[PDB]
Amino acid sequence: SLRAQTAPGRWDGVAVMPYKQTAEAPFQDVSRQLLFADPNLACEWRYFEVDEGGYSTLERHAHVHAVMIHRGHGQCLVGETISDVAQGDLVFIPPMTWHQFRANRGDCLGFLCVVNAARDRPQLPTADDLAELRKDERIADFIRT
Amino acid sequence: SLRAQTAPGRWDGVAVMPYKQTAEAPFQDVSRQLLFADPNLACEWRYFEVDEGGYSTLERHAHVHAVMIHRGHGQCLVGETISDVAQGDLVFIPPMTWHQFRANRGDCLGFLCVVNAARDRPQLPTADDLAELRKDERIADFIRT
Ligand SMILES: [Mn+2]
Ligand SMILES: [Mn+2]
Repeated sequence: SLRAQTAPGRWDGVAVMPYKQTAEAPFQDVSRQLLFADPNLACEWRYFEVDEGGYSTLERHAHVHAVMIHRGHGQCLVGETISDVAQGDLVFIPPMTWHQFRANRGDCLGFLCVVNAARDRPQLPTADDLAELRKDERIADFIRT
Repeated sequence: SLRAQTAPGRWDGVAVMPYKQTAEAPFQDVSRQLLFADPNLACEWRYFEVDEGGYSTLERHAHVHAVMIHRGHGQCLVGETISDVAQGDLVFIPPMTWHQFRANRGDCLGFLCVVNAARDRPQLPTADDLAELRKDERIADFIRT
């Protein structure tokens, strides 16, 4: 099968699903698209798009993420490290490592994400976790809840 | 971890690995790069680059392919269908289905390829396979052995 790209981050036969934005939401202006999932494929391949100014939810989990930036640019926190990310960049997120993506560089930020089909659910930071992370000033300034 | 894109189809800390070209090789002018492989990731994510005029090997196997075009443009054979492919296009190759990619449109063709870490080996065509494929005139003209 062929599903042609029709615009940056858009494809024929792939539906854009925005995440429902509630006042309490730990994320801002994010959508998801399912590019590949099949009973014979052990992983699922998605594309997430963070509107300009937005961010993905700060979280951690046992399952790893293989990410490639697909559209725009921005920044990410992985563990202790805040990186600039641009089109094509490869980010590996190892187990139980805090992470968050921000479209904080004047553009939207879209990335491919490959994860195992069988995986644990995300864990959000407790009050304690946030105090731990805010011991680093750079991280305190960067993170969004 | 971050490995930044440095040019189209190139990344900091990723080695380009050309397939060594024999006289009898069933491919032409192809390289592969390993983007992601990890004990905790059920799939392997590679980038394959076919120089202008080259092709990947005509083959089939039970294991499926999830492909996203990354660079340039070209054509692929999937089963009985020959398609034009360009940057961003999604191709899915189902089980035991003959396939080949050709950089036969004036440019190199680079693509991301996700497959299971544990998978079966590729099967190359026998004379009878080739005979059987070449019954269709359009496939006979397209394939490269
Ligand atoms: Mn996550
Ligand atoms: Mn194959």
